[PDB]
Amino acid sequence: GIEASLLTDPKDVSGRTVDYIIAGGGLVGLTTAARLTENPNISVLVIESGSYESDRGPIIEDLNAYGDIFGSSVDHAYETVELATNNQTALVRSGNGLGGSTLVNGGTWTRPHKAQVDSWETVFGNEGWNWDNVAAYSLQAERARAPNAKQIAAGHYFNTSCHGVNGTVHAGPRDTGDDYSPIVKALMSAVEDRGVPTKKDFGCGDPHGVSMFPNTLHEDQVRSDAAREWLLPNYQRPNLQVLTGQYVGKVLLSQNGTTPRAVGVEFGTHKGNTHNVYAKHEVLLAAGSAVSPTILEYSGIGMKSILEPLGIDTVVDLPVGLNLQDQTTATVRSRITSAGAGQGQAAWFATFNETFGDYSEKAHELLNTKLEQWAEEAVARGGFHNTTALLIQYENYRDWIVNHNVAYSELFLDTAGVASFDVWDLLPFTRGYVHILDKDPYLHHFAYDPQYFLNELDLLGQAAATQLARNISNSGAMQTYFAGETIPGDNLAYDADLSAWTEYIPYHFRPNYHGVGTCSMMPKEMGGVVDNAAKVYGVQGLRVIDGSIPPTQVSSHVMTVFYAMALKISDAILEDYASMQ
Ligand SMILES: Cc1cc2nc3c(=O)[nH]c(=O)nc-3n(C[C@H](O)[C@H](O)[C@H](O)COP(=O)(O)OP(=O)(O)OC[C@H]3O[C@@H](n4cnc5c(N)ncnc54)[C@H](O)[C@@H]3O)c2cc1C
Ligand SMILES: *[C@@H]1O[C@H](CO)[C@@H](O[C@@H]2O[C@H](CO)[C@@H](O[C@@H]3O[C@H](CO[C@H]4O[C@H](CO)[C@@H](O)[C@H](O)[C@@H]4O)[C@@H](O)[C@H](O)[C@@H]3O)[C@H](O)[C@H]2NC(C)=O)[C@H](O)[C@H]1NC(C)=O
Ligand SMILES: *[C@@H]1O[C@H](CO)[C@@H](O)[C@H](O)[C@H]1NC(C)=O
Ligand SMILES: *[C@@H]1O[C@H](CO)[C@@H](O)[C@H](O)[C@H]1NC(C)=O
Ligand SMILES: *[C@@H]1O[C@H](CO)[C@@H](O)[C@H](O)[C@H]1NC(C)=O
Repeated sequence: GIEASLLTDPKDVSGRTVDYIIAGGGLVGLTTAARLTENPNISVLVIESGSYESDRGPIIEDLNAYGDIFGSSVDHAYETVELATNNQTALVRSGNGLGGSTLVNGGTWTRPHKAQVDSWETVFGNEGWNWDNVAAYSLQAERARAPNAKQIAAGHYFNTSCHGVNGTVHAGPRDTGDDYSPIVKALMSAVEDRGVPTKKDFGCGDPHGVSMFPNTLHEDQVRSDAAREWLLPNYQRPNLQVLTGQYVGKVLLSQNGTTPRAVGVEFGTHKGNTHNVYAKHEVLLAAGSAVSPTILEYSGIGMKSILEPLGIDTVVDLPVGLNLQDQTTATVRSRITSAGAGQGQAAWFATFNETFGDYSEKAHELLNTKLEQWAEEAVARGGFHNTTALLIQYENYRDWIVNHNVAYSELFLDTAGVASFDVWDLLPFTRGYVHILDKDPYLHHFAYDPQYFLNELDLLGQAAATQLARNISNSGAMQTYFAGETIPGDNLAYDADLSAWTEYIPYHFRPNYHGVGTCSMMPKEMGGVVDNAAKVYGVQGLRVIDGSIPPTQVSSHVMTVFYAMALKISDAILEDYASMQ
């Protein structure tokens, strides 16, 4: 089976040459490996820290066991710095194994607002990265199933024109085999009372209001992790090799002629027991947004003000590890009546005004007047290096909000015996960083600082969104089932105002684990690390292709984006292969 095919001994590859080395066998890594190896003459080696997990059992395969895997060997559990918002360390869940974070995630399959992806071309100068182009790739990756009568009656709506049916990633309604909870329709009715839409297909381009959604699972409900979807069908390809249990530590650079060329990687599990393997064509970094930037830094590709004090020679000076964009999540949970019983998830994608309610005018005043101050402050905190280019990102967000009314927050509802919202401000203005703190890759000593709540509007937005989830949990049809709040519950007066919520929130949140931007795809002069083909600036035969690369957040779950971008980048790669045969 697949297990017997996987390599575990470094000696099997040490000193050898393949066409492409992919660091990280996660979402993008395996999708790309599969696409590239469709040409039998193209050799690919995937190097993954973890191992195969897809047949472990429900802790991986059942999405309703979400979270049980946290803390295990399948969770990197990356620790943040001591955060300035609350003087505590936070844990960033991140999948360790073939499939990466697809092994541990919530399976939610939704797309951004069209204006967000369009702006990657029109504001960030990434030619051809507009909604229509990327959506073509997303449709191609997708193998969606329409809902049945029961799933529709629960609240599903599926636009046949917005889903591919013949692709690779299996997606369809979550259905545990219970009856569906009326709470999902109750939430729809409550927001409909306030003029908010419902049942909009969150895969069509306008994610707004309260809807259900597909999940990344097979019809039989097995998790469609990236390994199950892209590796398991294809592992018998002799041109596709996968080494497990090893970390890529750095990219090997040959400094001929005017520019450095990536010629391979070093890999291992501890200093002093490493090996090299070489790439004839390219090295491709896909170790995740927390990790691929550090791999560049260990290699001498990063900021001189970071690398030099650590004793690393800066071979290419780039703002690697800046522009880190993760969201904050908080919880509102209530007990329900017995009549609320049943399965179901849904989410409110809430606009800026829906989020802020009566604070709207004031929040808009901040958005209109403080952008330059905020960018200056974020730059002074080391979240970004160029104030002008950050101000552009911020004017972009304010264009999204004011001229396109994009979803600003997400109130994610779970049912199955409670009414529980996990709530996050989708569009943080804060910018953080990740940087190495030692030169030994295998020590894994790094400062990952998302700078949660260090921008005032992010704290105000989060507070308003979480307050709104309490509000909506006991409004309209929701009052049919509401049987008392259990979180915050006694920890925060039920009549708390917005200031009281801003005081509570820094002590009651978690990372959302949606971190992007650490090797941003945008022009070099805007602070970018890669071009519109994901090539690292000033290095030949080196790409960063994973969640490090999106220059902005999106009002979406990211899988749809990341499978699309993997395939799009894979075409660019294959075009270069065909050009230099
Ligand atoms: C808890 C959680 C819940 C989520 N929920 C959802 C959801 O409901 N919907 C949705 O769309 N998205 C969700 N996501 C996001 C999505 O899962 C990730 O954004 C996506 O998997 C990232 O793709 P990637 O290829 O960038 O990195 P990953 O998929 O993280 O892959 C990176 C891979 O590299 C490996 N690795 C790390 N360091 C090294 C190294 N030095 N050498 C070799 N290999 C290395 C890792 O072990 C991992 O396998 C969630 C994420 C998390 C953590
Ligand atoms: C996380 O922990 C931090 C400490 O590790 C907290 O920071 C400290 O917070 C206290 C208040 O709780 C501040 O103390 C005040 O200091 C000012 C004057 O500050 C100025 O003078 C000193 C003297 O050299 C200088 O260090 C400062 O930078 C200022 O220039 C007094 O006027 C106050 O009455 C009070 O004493 C600390 O200054 C501050 N920083 C430290 C100790 O380095 C921080 O608030 C904690 N964060 C959270 C969310 O809890
Ligand atoms: C279905 O998708 C098509 C094509 O994008 C779009 O034209 C139409 O408005 C959608 N209808 C609904 C109700 O989503
Ligand atoms: C949002 O609220 C402001 C008032 O605070 C109003 O000027 C604006 O038109 C509203 N925007 C939308 C998209 O409804
Ligand atoms: C800073 O950003 C602006 C906007 O992108 C750009 O015009 C300028 O070239 C950048 N500064 C540097 C030093 O490149």
